[PDB]
Amino acid sequence: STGSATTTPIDSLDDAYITPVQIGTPAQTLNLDFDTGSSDLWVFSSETTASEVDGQTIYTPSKSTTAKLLSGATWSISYGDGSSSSGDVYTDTVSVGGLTVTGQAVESAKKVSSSFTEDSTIDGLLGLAFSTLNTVSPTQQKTFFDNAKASLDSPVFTADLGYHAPGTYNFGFIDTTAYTGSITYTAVSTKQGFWEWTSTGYAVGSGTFKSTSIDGIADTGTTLLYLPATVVSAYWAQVSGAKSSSSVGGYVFPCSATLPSFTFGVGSARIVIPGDYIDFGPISTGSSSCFGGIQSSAGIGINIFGDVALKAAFVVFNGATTPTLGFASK
Ligand SMILES: NC(=O)c1cc2ccccc2[nH]1
Repeated sequence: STGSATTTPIDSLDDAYITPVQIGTPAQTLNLDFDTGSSDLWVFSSETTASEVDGQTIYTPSKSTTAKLLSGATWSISYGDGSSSSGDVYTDTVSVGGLTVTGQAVESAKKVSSSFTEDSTIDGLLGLAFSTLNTVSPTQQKTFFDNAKASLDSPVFTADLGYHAPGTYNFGFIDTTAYTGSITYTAVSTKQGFWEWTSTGYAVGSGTFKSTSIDGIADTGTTLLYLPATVVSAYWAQVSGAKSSSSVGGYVFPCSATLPSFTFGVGSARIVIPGDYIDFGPISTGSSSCFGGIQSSAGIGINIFGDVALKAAFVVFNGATTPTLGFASK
């Protein structure tokens, strides 16, 4: 089997991407944030504290003839941005772009933190990291990809995120029309539960490439690119007037600037992020200070190849017995 679904930016900045997902019988369609940096599929629901729902579409398990309470199971997750959610668990039928999993753990939120409530466009998350990070207790649950894998034509999914435009998540096949050149594959460590790999270096604009190992994670659920402070300083030094602001929480730059590109290495191959992809707009409405899309990872403990980096590439998440990651230009 295969599946193919369009993913759409939630706003004009590409802060996140939503993909329609069918849950239950008859189908209830929710728009989920596919997150290769976590491993829980959770949704706003009829059980969510009413004051914490503000415009989201909810899953109502009592209206699904295939929903079953997973007795005794609870979940609770806290994300790197400080947001969180928790609740109980049902199993139900879940379909993405024509690909159907029966018996998928659907984690129903009883509580969500303010940032989820305040984002009316995201009805939940669909985790695509390794199932060892799933938070369901006392019996850990598998991701949608792990449950589908045996049925797929090939044990892979691909992320093709758009810049200010829709893109695609495919499951079970590699669309050879969706990228240019060849796909360069690179080793993955699953030891932390993430799609963790080592970039071979970077360049700023037309500058020379610096060969240096940068260990980080491919994370569709993080907006920006988070890299070591040395690398980030070298980038922003090429932008007149750019500075790190503790009050804002990162590097800012004059909105009048033209940003240089940023290149990262994948083996001997190179992925070029155009400068415009690094502009996240005014820090507050009407400001002439703009927020940068490349930020330091120094306070995080890990480097994160988020959407800023991933949307410059066609990315293969290869879930073979020995997982790997593939990157192609597009
Ligand atoms: N137990 C947790 O709060 C938790 C698990 C996890 C996995 C990926 C990303 C964030 C996460 N938070």
